[PDB]
Amino acid sequence: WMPAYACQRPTPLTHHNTGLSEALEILAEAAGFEGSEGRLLTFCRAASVLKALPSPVTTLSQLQGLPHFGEHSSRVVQELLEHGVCEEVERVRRSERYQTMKLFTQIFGVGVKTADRWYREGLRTLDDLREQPQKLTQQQKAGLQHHQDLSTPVLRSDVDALQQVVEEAVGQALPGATVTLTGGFRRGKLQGHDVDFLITHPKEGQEAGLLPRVMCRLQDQGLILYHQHAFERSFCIFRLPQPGSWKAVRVDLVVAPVSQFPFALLGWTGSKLFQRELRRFSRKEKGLWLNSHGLFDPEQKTFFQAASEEDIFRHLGLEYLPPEQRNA
DNA sequence: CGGCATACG
DNA sequence: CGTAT
DNA sequence: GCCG
Ligand SMILES: [Mg+2]
Ligand code: NA
Ligand code: NA
Repeated sequence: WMPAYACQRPTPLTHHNTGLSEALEILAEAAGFEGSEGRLLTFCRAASVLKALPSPVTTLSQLQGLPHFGEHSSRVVQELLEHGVCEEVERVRRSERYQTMKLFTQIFGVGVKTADRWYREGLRTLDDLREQPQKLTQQQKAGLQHHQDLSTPVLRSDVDALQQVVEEAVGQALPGATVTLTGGFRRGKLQGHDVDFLITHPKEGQEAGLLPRVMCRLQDQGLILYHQHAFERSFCIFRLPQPGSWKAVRVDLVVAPVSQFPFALLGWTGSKLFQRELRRFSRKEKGLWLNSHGLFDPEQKTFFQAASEEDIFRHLGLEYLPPEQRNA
């Protein structure tokens, strides 16, 4: 009744088990902070199963036969159903380790490994990091400077304004080039913490060298507060107008040749768990190797040509899911 | 028990 | 090491 | 942590 892979089932953005899924996702996050990628995956998958259910779980027996619910995830749900709270989840929430690792890893430029090292050095607050700035990368300095703005959600109205300024720069850099909104906003989210755009051109090869030309033009317009600088992905901080002022916003720009555009669109539309599950399914169930550039048959040694996302789902034997149902 | 997605900067 | 879905 |  419930398939084992997230790419085999629709997952809407809003659902009927929000509290249960949130709790499991705390444990997934905490597992990641400790480097337990396997446990993170299981808790992520179990949470996603609940998002895909058609009604609320009210009794423990409703978990029977659901994939990725074993002793541990079932106990979490059982405690939430019985008491409205799971002691393990609450212990994680208030732990100094969890709170500090969450604070540090949310900094642009800081991953689990860096945050863990700082935690082991005794560091706990953003101001702790500010007081020792020689130990920071330029990327981390920017993440810390802009951390407050970057913690504030971006609205869809903001996204539309950003897309227009990106299109202007892209049109000068390469007439005919197109800009597509991807990521969480393409899946229907009304807010987000970053904006994702995918850029291509209908004439194969014309997109070569495009991203530097786009970045130089955005920078000349005074819109780039931070970027790394040939390349095809740019992780930027943009200056976004606001009433009488402005705010910093994370924007990612990606270029792909049109032959690869369906694969890049699929990959950059997510969710992250949906894409991991889709690539796992492709390799393990179909023997095909999927990434954001293409889909490879290692037996024939050939790449599948796709003209659409629909093509890719068909080539994997999966029912098509629109972006709004990929919220795994 | 092995496996857990797969890239680019 | 960081970044992304 | 869970699946096959
Ligand atoms: Mg995003
Ligand atoms: Na980070
Ligand atoms: Na992004």
